[PDB]
Amino acid sequence: GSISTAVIDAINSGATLKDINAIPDDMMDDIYSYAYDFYNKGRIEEAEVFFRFLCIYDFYNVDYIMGLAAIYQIKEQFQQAADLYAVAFALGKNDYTPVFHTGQCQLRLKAPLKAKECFELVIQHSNDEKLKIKAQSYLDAIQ
Amino acid sequence: GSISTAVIDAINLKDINAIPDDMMDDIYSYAYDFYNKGRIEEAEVFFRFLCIYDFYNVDYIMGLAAIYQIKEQFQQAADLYAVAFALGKNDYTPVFHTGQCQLRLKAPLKAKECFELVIQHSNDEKLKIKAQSYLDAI
Ligand SMILES: NC1=NCc2ccccc21
Ligand SMILES: NC1=NCc2ccccc21
Ligand SMILES: [Cl-]
Ligand SMILES: [Cl-]
Ligand SMILES: [Cl-]
Ligand SMILES: [Cl-]
Ligand SMILES: [Cl-]
Ligand SMILES: [Mg+2]
Repeated sequence: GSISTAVIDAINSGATLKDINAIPDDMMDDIYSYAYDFYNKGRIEEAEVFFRFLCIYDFYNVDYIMGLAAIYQIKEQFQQAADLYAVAFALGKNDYTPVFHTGQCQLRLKAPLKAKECFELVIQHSNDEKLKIKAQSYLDAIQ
Repeated sequence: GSISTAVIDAINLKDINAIPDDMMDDIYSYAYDFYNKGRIEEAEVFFRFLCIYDFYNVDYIMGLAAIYQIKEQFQQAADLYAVAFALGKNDYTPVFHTGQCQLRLKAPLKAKECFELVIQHSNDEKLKIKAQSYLDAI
């Protein structure tokens, strides 16, 4: 999957497509715009193909990763989604939505202590009061 | 033999339990021995092998990222530290080392983001002291 493909790329350490500037920036921006248009039209499969393409070319891109993670969560590939949300967080995503959505994923993965850690982190650090209410709703049901 | 012939049929590695747990532990220990002896190229072979066998093992991945960092392959190290962070979810040591990498890449705003993530979320006091020292210098 996405994570294993990234690890194998990193192991092999070769010269990469982006290292070659294989695709210009304004074309990558365009492909991202198309990926999101598929996504907004419900064309989850076209969106996934485009986001997977983007993440092969530039995996360490917050916006690409967040888009693919959302599609994995929709497709109930909850572990891949959780992992990619955490990648986005390490890369600098500047809010707690990756953590909130990872909590949802961990619940579906029957990992309630991980989920609790995610929602508590939202409540303790987010400045989105509505997101914190949603996080508390989830915490209240983990018993 | 029977075991290899079955593993290869299925392949076409860890899901199959191809290598016993205690032998994997031994290889990890030997990799760390090479590393501690300064034999970085030997350590790198062993950590690459470990990571191919179990690409979701945070400590195996951290070992390879440390070698990329030692070898001044700073972007490759930073990239792998992000995966390492993601697999363990709540250990900010890879993020700390990513901050070091970003400084060497002359990306101080990225470094500051890394060290701030450590300060705000880690419960590792010794790590946070190091992170704050860097923050004091940037
Ligand atoms: N449990 C988690 N701590 C930090 C984080 C970031 C993204 C997803 C999960 C977590
Ligand atoms: N697939 C995986 N994502 C996170 C993780 C940790 C340990 C083993 C497997 C996984
Ligand atoms: Cl937030
Ligand atoms: Cl075993
Ligand atoms: Cl060597
Ligand atoms: Cl590099
Ligand atoms: Cl996890
Ligand atoms: Mg074990």
